[PDB]
Amino acid sequence: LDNGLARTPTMGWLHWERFMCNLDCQEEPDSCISEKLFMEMAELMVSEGWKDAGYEYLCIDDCWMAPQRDSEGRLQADPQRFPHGIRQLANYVHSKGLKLGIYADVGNKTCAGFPGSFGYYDIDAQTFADWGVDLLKFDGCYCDSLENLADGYKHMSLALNRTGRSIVYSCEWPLYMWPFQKPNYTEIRQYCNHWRNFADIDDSWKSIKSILDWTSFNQERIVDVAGPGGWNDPDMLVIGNFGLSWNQQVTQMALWAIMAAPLFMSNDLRHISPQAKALLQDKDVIAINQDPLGKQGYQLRQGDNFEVWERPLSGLAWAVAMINRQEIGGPRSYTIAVASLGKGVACNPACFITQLLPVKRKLGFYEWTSRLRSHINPTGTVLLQLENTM
Amino acid sequence: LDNGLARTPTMGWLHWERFMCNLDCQEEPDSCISEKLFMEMAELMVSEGWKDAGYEYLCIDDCWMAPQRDSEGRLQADPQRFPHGIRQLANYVHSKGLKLGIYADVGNKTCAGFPGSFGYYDIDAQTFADWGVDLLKFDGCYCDSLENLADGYKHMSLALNRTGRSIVYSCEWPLYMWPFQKPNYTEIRQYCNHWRNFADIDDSWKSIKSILDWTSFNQERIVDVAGPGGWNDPDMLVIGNFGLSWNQQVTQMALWAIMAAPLFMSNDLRHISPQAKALLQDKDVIAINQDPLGKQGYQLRQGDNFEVWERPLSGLAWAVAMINRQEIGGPRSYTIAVASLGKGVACNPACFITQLLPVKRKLGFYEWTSRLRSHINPTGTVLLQLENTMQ
Ligand SMILES: *[C@@H]1O[C@H](CO[C@@H]2O[C@@H](C)[C@@H](O)[C@@H](O)[C@@H]2O)[C@@H](O[C@@H]2O[C@H](CO)[C@@H](O[C@@H]3O[C@H](CO[C@H]4O[C@H](CO)[C@@H](O)[C@H](O)[C@@H]4O)[C@@H](O)[C@H](O[C@H]4O[C@H](CO)[C@@H](O)[C@H](O)[C@@H]4O)[C@@H]3O)[C@H](O)[C@H]2NC(C)=O)[C@H](O)[C@H]1NC(C)=O
Ligand SMILES: *[C@@H]1O[C@H](CO)[C@@H](O[C@@H]2O[C@H](CO)[C@@H](O[C@@H]3O[C@H](CO[C@H]4O[C@H](CO)[C@@H](O)[C@H](O)[C@@H]4O)[C@@H](O)[C@H](O[C@H]4O[C@H](CO)[C@@H](O)[C@H](O)[C@@H]4O)[C@@H]3O)[C@H](O)[C@H]2NC(C)=O)[C@H](O)[C@H]1NC(C)=O
Ligand SMILES: *[C@@H]1O[C@H](CO)[C@@H](O[C@@H]2O[C@H](CO)[C@@H](O[C@@H]3O[C@H](CO)[C@@H](O)[C@H](O[C@H]4O[C@H](CO)[C@@H](O)[C@H](O)[C@@H]4O)[C@@H]3O)[C@H](O)[C@H]2NC(C)=O)[C@H](O)[C@H]1NC(C)=O
Ligand SMILES: *[C@@H]1O[C@H](CO)[C@@H](O[C@@H]2O[C@H](CO)[C@@H](O)[C@H](O)[C@H]2NC(C)=O)[C@H](O)[C@H]1NC(C)=O
Ligand SMILES: *[C@@H]1O[C@H](CO)[C@@H](O[C@@H]2O[C@H](CO)[C@@H](O)[C@H](O)[C@H]2NC(C)=O)[C@H](O)[C@H]1NC(C)=O
Ligand SMILES: *[C@@H]1O[C@H](CO)[C@@H](O)[C@H](O)[C@H]1NC(C)=O
Repeated sequence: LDNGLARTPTMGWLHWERFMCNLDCQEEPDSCISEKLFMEMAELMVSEGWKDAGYEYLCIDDCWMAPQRDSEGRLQADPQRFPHGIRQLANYVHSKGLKLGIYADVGNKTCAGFPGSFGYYDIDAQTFADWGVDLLKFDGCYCDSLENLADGYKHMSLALNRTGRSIVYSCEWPLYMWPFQKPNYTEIRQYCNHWRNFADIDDSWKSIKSILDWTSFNQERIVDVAGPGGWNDPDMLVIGNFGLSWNQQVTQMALWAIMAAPLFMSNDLRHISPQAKALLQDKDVIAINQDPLGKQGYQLRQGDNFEVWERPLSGLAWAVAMINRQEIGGPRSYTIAVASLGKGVACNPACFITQLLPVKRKLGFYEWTSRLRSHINPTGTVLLQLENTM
Repeated sequence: LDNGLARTPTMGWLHWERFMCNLDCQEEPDSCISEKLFMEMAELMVSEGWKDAGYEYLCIDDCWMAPQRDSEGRLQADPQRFPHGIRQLANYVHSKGLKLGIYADVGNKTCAGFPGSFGYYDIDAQTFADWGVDLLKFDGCYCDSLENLADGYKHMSLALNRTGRSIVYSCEWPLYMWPFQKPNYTEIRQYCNHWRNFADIDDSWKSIKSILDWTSFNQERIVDVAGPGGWNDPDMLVIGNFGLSWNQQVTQMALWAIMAAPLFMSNDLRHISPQAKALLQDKDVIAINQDPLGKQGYQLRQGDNFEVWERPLSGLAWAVAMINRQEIGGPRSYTIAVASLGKGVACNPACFITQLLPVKRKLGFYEWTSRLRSHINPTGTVLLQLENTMQ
């Protein structure tokens, strides 16, 4: 969606994975989804410098709305959990330098059941716009056919541009056309800032493995249409939670970087490890994901419970990922042909590789002939940045 | 196996999971299985107080032997990787206050391929005994039928006791009778200090889940025959490695404690996290696993992605585990009937519960009536210790 937005992958926070749809504010006020929750996370994003690092979007997922439209027919924030209403919330958020994102839905209901947006797109768009929203995650649950679907998506898209307000549009469009017919990604790109491809994500290594495995076994259709304006969105960064290990979390960050993926955390920034905050704010890595160019990386090598991913950056520089899929044993060692890496380019004839994950080290120079060897921790990853002597 | 050994679960170290069968001492030496490696690991077990915490057995798994028997017909440590034969190593190990454990095999070959022990049990036993071994992990790969198998196990058992040397006998016997007939566990208990049940283990949460789930859905046959002399062995503690998250590692330790399981680490005590060393050496937990009584815990409750496990200890005290199987979301909260927990016992009249994992806290006193409530992290666990009093 060429609306001059997301000219780099989007970076923010989304409550879904960490908080799902929690409403028992009686016995669980702190996990309970309420303007108080977001009101807090927002303060923090500024506090421990999340804004400073790159995350700027505070987005609300499903379960923020009240049972049904108002007299006028518009949507409404739950009376009890969102008394002051989005506008005022957006205001605060803005007051603190951030941008507010909201959840919607093309069908008759959100996946949560709350009101849909069928035959409301227009009304809704103006409402969000009016409210002062900055991003809309348009979910796709509940709708007859692709007819109603595909059109709902394209429609709402136009609606928004219409309102005049600059709103990042996150579609879940593809995810739903599967499995009925591969979607015409080029088209979808003309209506969305970024879209979902594979299912949702659990705070589990399995879930991450699968996402990579699927995205990998499909770069053909997706890896291409990626670029400024529209990106492929795997799903939130579940780093900071509990299901992942050290070598597992780095993998996710490292690889989300390689896939020029939207960086959306989903954890509790109130109680998050320092070791993890470190990773998530790693200037060097955020920098690779935020590469101005906008060329989505991809999987280069397979075999030997080893995966080699690479992404071309700006200025004859490339970023390479080394994932070790061997669930057991110790840290193995992989060695390849420096030459045949950056599509022949980077390292031709001078490369200056510097480990950037898990330890930001400074490896020497590498000639076209040179061979690169690095040990990789189980379920771990090694992120490198190659520079050409030019 | 009533040989006066393992009157409490065995605690030690086994290279398998962490080092598997590494032999390229040319381009991967630190992973390379050599007398050099163990020598180091042994020094450390004393250094960072692993001995002090409870681990006392330094055991060598498969791939320690040389291609084939010597002239005499005895086994022999690989010439290159184990120059000083074994014995001396045993001596260095014995020096550091530790005990040496070795890998063998009932069939014609070890799962690695190296020499077996078929029609050698006797010779081999005397050899190990002579070498100064303290524990034998008898693996069961390569053998015609249960005939050769079941007898190989029972035989070697006697052989060892014969040698006169006090040797812990770890059998992988059951793991092999399936697919044929559930093992006569009571019989196996008459020949082993502890045995393997379910398959091997990966540095993965999946692998741990499965072991628990398989074990859970089987306590009927195993949970019982467990006690001093013989225990059910799930497999090495993969804590300290990389496949497990924090909340995930506690689960493993907490639950190995509940299953009066042999505690055998399999990690590199050289580059191991402090946060992890802490857990593994937790005096309080090691204490529960090492409970003198010897009553294996079990799974008590199921449903709605929550598991409640409990184990009776000594002195009207029980240990309870709270696993949250929900792979996603945030930390949920579980609440139960204090009364209906320690089989009704613990908490009659009073109970003094103290969280011991993941944070060793001190919860107040609980009456039989009382209700206990605790939040649990995804794939995590909460280990509690209930004491019976009457304040
Ligand atoms: C370790 O490997 C050993 C070798 O086994 C494999 O197969 C052989 C053919 C080679 O290729 C070898 O390289 C392979 O590794 C294996 O040794 C074998 O042990 C079995 C069981 O003891 C023997 O089978 C029996 O053979 C007899 C014939 O002679 C035997 O009996 C006499 C009298 O007791 C002994 O003095 C001999 O040493 C032999 O042991 C058969 O009679 C009998 O079969 C029955 O059914 C047949 C077929 O219908 C009838 O013809 C017979 O009358 C019987 O009623 C058994 O099959 C086998 O001979 C022996 N092989 C060798 C080379 O010694 C050993 O068991 C393996 N150990 C483990 C744990 O796997
Ligand atoms: C409704 O839909 C219409 C149709 O798409 C939108 O119209 C677009 O409006 C945006 C608003 O900014 C226009 O964006 C501008 O595009 C220029 C074209 O450059 C592009 O291509 C070059 C060459 O490859 C790239 O180098 C460059 O990155 C762009 O991808 C840009 O040059 C403009 O520059 C921006 O960045 C520079 C540098 O920092 C700044 O100096 C500028 O101020 C600016 O921020 C800018 O991106 C776009 O051209 C319009 N498209 C069309 C087809 O007309 C409406 O915006 C939309 N309405 C709403 C409310 O969203
Ligand atoms: C080969 O097998 C034989 C028989 O299976 C085995 O002999 C057994 O040795 C154990 C080891 O002590 C005996 O069990 C003990 O029995 C005594 C009284 O019978 C108990 O008091 C023991 O517990 C207490 O006493 C111990 C001894 O000092 C203390 O260390 C401990 O703290 C307790 O206070 C324990 O139950 C068992 O009775 C014999 N069995 C027979 C039939 O004699 C022998 O050890 C094996 N040989 C080798 C070389 O392993
Ligand atoms: C996906 O949709 C796009 C948008 O229409 C298709 O590309 C257009 O194809 C028509 C031919 O009917 C051309 O006249 C347009 O110029 C094309 N648009 C662009 C932006 O190139 C595209 O062909 C569709 N993909 C598939 C596989 O059908
Ligand atoms: C498992 O093995 C045990 C013993 O090895 C069997 O129990 C024996 O049963 C006979 C029957 O009267 C008794 O006289 C013996 O005293 C028992 N032995 C022992 C050690 O208790 C048992 O039957 C076997 N189980 C099965 C299912 O076959
Ligand atoms: C919503 O439900 C109604 C009631 O059956 C149906 O007629 C309508 O087509 C549905 N809308 C979509 C987009 O599926």
